[PDB]
Amino acid sequence: MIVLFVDFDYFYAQVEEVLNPSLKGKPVVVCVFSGRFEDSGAVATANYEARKFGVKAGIPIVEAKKILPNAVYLPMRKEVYQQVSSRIMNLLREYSEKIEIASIDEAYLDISDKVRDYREAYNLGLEIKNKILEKEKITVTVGISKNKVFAKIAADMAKPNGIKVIDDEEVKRLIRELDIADVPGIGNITAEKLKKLGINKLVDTLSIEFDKLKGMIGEAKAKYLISLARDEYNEPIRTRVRKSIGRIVTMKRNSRNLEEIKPYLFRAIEESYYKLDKRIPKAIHVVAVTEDLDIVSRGRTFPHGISKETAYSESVKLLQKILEEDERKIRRIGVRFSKFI
DNA sequence: GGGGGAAGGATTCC
DNA sequence: CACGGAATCCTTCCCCC
Ligand SMILES: Nc1nc2c(ncn2[C@H]2C[C@H](O)[C@@H](COP(=O)(O)OP(=O)(O)OP(=O)(O)O)O2)c(=O)[nH]1
Ligand SMILES: [Ca+2]
Ligand SMILES: [Ca+2]
Ligand SMILES: [Ca+2]
Repeated sequence: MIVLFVDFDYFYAQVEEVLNPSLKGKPVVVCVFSGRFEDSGAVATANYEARKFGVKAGIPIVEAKKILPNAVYLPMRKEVYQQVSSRIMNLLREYSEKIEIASIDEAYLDISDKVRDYREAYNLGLEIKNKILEKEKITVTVGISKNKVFAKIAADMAKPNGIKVIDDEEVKRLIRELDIADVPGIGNITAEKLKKLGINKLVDTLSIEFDKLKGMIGEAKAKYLISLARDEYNEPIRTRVRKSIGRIVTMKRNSRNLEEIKPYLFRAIEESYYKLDKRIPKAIHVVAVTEDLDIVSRGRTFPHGISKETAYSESVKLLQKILEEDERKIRRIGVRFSKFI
């Protein structure tokens, strides 16, 4: 089995660049302005010119300007990036039917029944990078190996604008020398939990007693890490289907006042319903980011679809249920619709 | 003992 | 200061064969 993984470079910023080539070369930071104050917000992402100086995704815009006061700060435009992604995903289908669209900017292609080895795969990769650059003008990174996880790491290592082949031999080197925290799915919190067990490489998970591992990071993670370490991990390329759609917005100021929170919640419901596109959800969740940046939610599943009118009415009750069970002030509020009909 | 679902929380960035 | 979207997993609670 041969898996090919494509991941677009600094995608959002790169898109802003394609839509305005004069940006090429300058540091570009795509931002999400909350509207709390002049420059309040966070960095969506930034091109490498800016990333080399510490401006990455997540930090406050304000902190970005303290580092690169003269970089180009553009507001984030999801819709556009969304349509640019789609177009690219379509070129990929022109290489395989078995394709899993993992996110807005990466996909796994099953090319096992279309190539005979890795040198011929390395070739199909260069082919794809070129077809994407020529058509949409976007540079991507390609990762190639036996399963999805290893293909992603290959990419992770070749970024940016690269292509790497992690073959069966190297898979052996990696399971030994690979830093466990560099494995897709191991975040800082799962990364630290594994330290307390003295696990620094995939191989270490083999020598610890399952029930202990299983009781430190949960059954799923554990079996996942083990199969990888044992070289017997091999999940298939699945055609993913959206199971959720929603929107969360930030308010001008924290509050626990129902009437001054509703407007944000209703707008979230409107943009939400517009994106459903013919789809009818049976479950709705009201999500709230409290003041100490802690997330809370309250949902309801219906035996039928939810009309926009029932959405408005029901979300208000769930918000009320939130302000009643939680004493904290609310910073961000939104809605999420699921269990589509 | 345990299927199956729903709900609220936790974690990754896949 | 610290935005935003969505998948997957964990745990407790329920209902009940
Ligand atoms: N709003 C927001 N968007 C994010 C965040 N992180 C990632 N994104 C979006 C914008 C990125 O362009 C897009 C693709 O994410 P990637 O992890 O692949 O990062 P990117 O492609 O930007 O750089 P990369 O070449 O992969 O190192 O995901 C975030 O924290 N907030
Ligand atoms: Ca990317
Ligand atoms: Ca990506
Ligand atoms: Ca990591």
